Amino acid sequence: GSATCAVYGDGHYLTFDGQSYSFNGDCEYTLVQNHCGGKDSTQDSFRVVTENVPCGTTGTTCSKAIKIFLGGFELKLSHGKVEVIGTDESQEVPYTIQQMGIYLVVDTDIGLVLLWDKKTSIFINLSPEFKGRVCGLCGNFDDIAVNDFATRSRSVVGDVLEFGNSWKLSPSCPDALAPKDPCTANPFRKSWAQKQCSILHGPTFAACHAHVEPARYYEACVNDACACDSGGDCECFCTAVAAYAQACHEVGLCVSWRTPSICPLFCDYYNPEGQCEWHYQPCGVPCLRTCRNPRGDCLRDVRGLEGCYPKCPPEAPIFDEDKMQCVATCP
Amino acid sequence: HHHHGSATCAVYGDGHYLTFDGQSYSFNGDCEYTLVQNHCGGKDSTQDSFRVVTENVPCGTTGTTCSKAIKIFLGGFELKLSHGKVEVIGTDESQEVPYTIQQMGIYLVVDTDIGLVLLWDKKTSIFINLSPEFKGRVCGLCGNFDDIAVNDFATRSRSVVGDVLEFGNSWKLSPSCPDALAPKDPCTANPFRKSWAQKQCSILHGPTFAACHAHVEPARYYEACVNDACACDSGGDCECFCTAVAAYAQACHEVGLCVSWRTPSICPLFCDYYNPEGQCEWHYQPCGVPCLRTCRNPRGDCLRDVRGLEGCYPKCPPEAPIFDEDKMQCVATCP
Amino acid sequence: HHHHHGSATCAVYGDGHYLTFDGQSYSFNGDCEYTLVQNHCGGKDSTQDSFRVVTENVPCGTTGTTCSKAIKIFLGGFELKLSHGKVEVIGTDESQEVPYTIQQMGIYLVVDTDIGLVLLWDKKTSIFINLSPEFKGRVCGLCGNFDDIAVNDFATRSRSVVGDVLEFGNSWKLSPSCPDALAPKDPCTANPFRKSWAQKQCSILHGPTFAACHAHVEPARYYEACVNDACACDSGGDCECFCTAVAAYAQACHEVGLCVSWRTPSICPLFCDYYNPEGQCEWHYQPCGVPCLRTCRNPRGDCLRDVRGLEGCYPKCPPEAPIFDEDKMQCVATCP
Amino acid sequence: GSATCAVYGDGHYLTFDGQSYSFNGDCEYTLVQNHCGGKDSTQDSFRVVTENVPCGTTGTTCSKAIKIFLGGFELKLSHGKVEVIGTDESQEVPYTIQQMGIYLVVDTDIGLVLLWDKKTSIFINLSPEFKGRVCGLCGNFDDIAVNDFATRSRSVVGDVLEFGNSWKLSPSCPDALAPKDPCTANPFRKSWAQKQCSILHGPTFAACHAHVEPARYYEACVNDACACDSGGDCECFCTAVAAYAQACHEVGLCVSWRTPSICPLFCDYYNPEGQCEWHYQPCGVPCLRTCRNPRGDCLRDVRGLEGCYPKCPPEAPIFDEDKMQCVATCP
Ligand SMILES: [Ca+2]
Ligand SMILES: [Ca+2]
Ligand SMILES: [Ca+2]
Ligand SMILES: [Ca+2]
Repeated sequence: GSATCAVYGDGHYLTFDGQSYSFNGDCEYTLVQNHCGGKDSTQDSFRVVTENVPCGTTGTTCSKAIKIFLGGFELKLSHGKVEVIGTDESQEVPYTIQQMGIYLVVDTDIGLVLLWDKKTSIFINLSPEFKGRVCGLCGNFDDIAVNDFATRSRSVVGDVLEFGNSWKLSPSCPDALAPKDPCTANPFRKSWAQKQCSILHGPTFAACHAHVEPARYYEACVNDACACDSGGDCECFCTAVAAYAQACHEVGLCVSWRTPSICPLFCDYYNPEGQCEWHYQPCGVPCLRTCRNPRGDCLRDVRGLEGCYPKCPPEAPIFDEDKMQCVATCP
Repeated sequence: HHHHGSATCAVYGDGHYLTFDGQSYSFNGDCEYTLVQNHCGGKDSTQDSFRVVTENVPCGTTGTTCSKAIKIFLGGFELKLSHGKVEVIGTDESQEVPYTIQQMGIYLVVDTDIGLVLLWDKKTSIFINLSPEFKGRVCGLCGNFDDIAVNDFATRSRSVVGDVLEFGNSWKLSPSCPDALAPKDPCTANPFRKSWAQKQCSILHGPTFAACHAHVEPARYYEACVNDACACDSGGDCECFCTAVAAYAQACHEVGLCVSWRTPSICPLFCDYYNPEGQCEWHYQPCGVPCLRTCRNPRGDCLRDVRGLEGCYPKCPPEAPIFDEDKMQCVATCP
Repeated sequence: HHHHHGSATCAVYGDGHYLTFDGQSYSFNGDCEYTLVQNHCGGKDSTQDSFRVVTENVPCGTTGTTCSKAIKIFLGGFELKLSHGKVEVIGTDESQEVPYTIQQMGIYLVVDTDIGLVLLWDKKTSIFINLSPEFKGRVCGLCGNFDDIAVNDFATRSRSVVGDVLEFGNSWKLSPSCPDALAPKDPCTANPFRKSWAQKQCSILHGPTFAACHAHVEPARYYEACVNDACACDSGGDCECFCTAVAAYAQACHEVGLCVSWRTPSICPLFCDYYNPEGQCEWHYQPCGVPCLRTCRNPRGDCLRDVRGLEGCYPKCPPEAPIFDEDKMQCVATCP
Repeated sequence: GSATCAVYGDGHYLTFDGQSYSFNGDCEYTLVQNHCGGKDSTQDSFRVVTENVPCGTTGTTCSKAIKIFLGGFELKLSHGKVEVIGTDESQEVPYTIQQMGIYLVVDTDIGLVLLWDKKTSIFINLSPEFKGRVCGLCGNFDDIAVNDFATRSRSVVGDVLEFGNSWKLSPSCPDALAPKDPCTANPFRKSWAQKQCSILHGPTFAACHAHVEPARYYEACVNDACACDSGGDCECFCTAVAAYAQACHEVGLCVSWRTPSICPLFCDYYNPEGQCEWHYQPCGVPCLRTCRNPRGDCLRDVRGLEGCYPKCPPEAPIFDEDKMQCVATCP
């Protein structure tokens, strides 16, 4: 059905076709190109652009900002803040911004939806219609995995570094280079990294191990924890584990991996004084009664979510999107 | 506000000590060091042994150690605190238990019957709250408890020594263990972490602790936060920062002022995890619940002695209000 | 706000008995005003805020003795006058926060000041003064100079020691126009017929119930005080005279730490059940005096208990609603 | 209906037929004698005599101990206790002693009821069966007020002193003399006496002022307060006020006046710790089931028994006449 491309952590990319690799560079790159070859007709113009900056001793880079071109609308994402720098006289809002759980989801009627975590991880979900007519970091969107290493031109080069360098926004940004092992660079952190990422091999994800392999995710976790010594290693570990959790939720499984000791949430903070209406749902609550989407409306899309959700009481059951409360009716 | 007649020794982070009389200093050394002793030798004025010892261990590549295991020997009993669990190594023939273990909030409250109550968070920090009864009878790393700060460096030799390192090594336990040295500058050792350290520790200068800024200074605590963040380069810097800020938070709450600082962005708490399915009995309390009806406290009795028991507590409904001291639930009654 | 645990006690009760902070005791009387406690000691200003207390003493019988009728407090421009169990506020500027916190406690109208001084009033010629140690060696007046020595008292307003109690009182009197005082005849000699009744009433001091305090506080001086105050007081209400005389010794015993339950339905009774809500029994006599309560002014967790020994009727809140609603006379579960 | 005499304070009297006066003298006086002529009259003889010992330096006598004789049964009463001396194993003990309220009450099957407050005050209740048959200081019960002051040998004189001296018992006791003014003797106490006894004119007795005049009771209060100079004027003041309250409650009016300011009680003292079963009942408790008092015995004994009362909780509702507790059932 709908495809999925994942970008997270220290240059970890998952193509639409399932291919994975690593690539880091202090430059802007296009995760997906709509008008591959400038086919402006019979299609809606859109783009997804990521901004990377080095975030460690080894020089590896991580995503910091997300800029999306969308039919004459340009949106800027940075530290959980959505910004608009592009609009059109049509006055219609093609995109909808929602805060479902920890994720900040933007959906457009054209069939595209981005599951952008507020910190550093971005997920792309595309309708099957755009199969075979998009290209870029996320792949060419067909059933064949090998051909996805195609440059900005139609030429196919097997070098991961060459493929990454080809899709740079401007020649001004420097060419990327193959990174050394952060674990080798900082062997002292290796033991702590292994102990932290051992949860991926723990009993918590044993159920998901059947449908999704943890090996690549395990080495990604340990490498990221070895790196990002400049601060917030807990953030790196949390992002890696959250990426694995979202991958598990892709197939439909649901695991409550979060504990008060590791990567905990603060659902009680959003809770109103005295009144309790918030809980953490590992699977996510689909089709909750909001102002825009009351119980009359519903959508089984964006499968796979987690975080704090408002347990609306039966009285005043419709959630207030802009007031963060449960109300009987909405404006 | 201004207070007199109570004291509490504070040890947290990497060698950050706060004596009973208010002295603050840094220290290091992979050894065991006595914390407090009342007998001050063979002289026992109808008291108990009352000896608290702490074992250190280097954490990080900068040669800076942090507290990992804490043993409290009292009346022959030996209780070891490590890996977040209370362990008892020796039980005396006196069937009367001289200590009570309660998980009040995040802290692992250890309260004794002789007016001594401990405060362990299972993570490289400890607060030794002491009754004013033992005033002037305290020999150890937490000062003389004579309400004088300068003489707290009398060392085990009982001669005042200017060097904090000499003081600590005099109070050291194992002769075979190596002597301490001057700690290296952490931020100088790891320059790249300085910006992140400042960004994290800026919370102390932020508006959240505006009320505490008037009463308790944040400068030393901010310096400790920056130092620990710079030094914690062997993983788990988030825990270092959380403990550093929590020390100042508890110090502010000790004077009586209530301050809420935890946010989902910084040092979050996940007490909804303990919440039974569809109950929401637990909630967040900055000052903590002063007292509640537990299995071990079925009466509405309230000690109300220690201050600022941070964490999340269960707001039991009026039906079945007495809490379960063992099964973590709001039950109708206890055995 | 926060007050230190250390304290010193000065007491005055009945027909003009006094108890200095140092421990010195002396009998005195006079129809004048007297600065019991002086902060600046004659205009010598310091960093600490200036405060001063004074009492109005009127004749209280036909033997010439005087008992403290009205208590006047001066601190930071604020003037508090106490009379007939009420509190008169005269000096008050709203540009500054009120420094005192009046709060009824047992049979005492506890008025607390943020400086470090708390005052206890019995509404019947009885005053208890508690002072923070930070004022040691700085205060002066009838309550003493607050040092370890006791015989070095009788420090006149002229910063001189005269030794004679009468001359000390005359020099530390306030009103210049008011006449000189003098030790009068023995009231028991004046009214010998009441001597037997006085002995019968005050025998409780030598009674078995005070044997525990006998080893800590010598009742002999208190016995003489009780006998003398039972004598005179001929203008009516001798029961109040005897009750406050006994209560002085009881409070002195409570200051040591010992607890005595001396009140019986026959001698100095208290009508605790009067304050009890209809069909409910929460008020109960507490000889010790409960150190702290759960109120709106004092929240559930707050238990500031610097002062001890406040005997009186006290509401024992039910466990379901342990928080007491002061000024509402009920126990609840929350405060606004 | 049933007659009622009363004696209280310094020789203040109120006959059954409403005559009110004052008297004094340190001598035994026959309050009530069942035989006017002293003959058998085909009826057992009951005789009640008190001793008005001097009370106060001013020279006014007041009752201290009260002696009661009937059929060889003597119950010396003093110091708040019953001291039975005279008794007869024949027939059956014709008296039961109870302590309802503050009052100590002894009742006889013949219809004569005595109320004692243990402090210089006595109240008599007599059935109408004895009307026109009794003689004593309390006056002959014949519904006539003028025919009172009946001296011995059935003679009437206008001198209260001579009437009392005729009814005197001790041959050698001194003759009574006209009382002086205690307030004139002690003008200093007069201000306090007036201020304290002004409670009678206060609003708390407004509901009873119309039914019974307070002027005589106020005069008695002020005179006794002036007279009381040996220590304990509170006692005589409380006795006067309680006498007026009992006179009011005899009519049926229900008045509550006890407050910690004036004449306080100590009901809590009887209450055991954690057992607040005792309470103050100014109006009296008509129905009780204390031990000998049968369970569910909601009948009437006397009206106006003001005092602390042990309100029994519903469980174990039988109060203990000797233990001061609520038991299930006394033997
Ligand atoms: Ca492909
Ligand atoms: Ca010291
Ligand atoms: Ca002195
Ligand atoms: Ca008649």
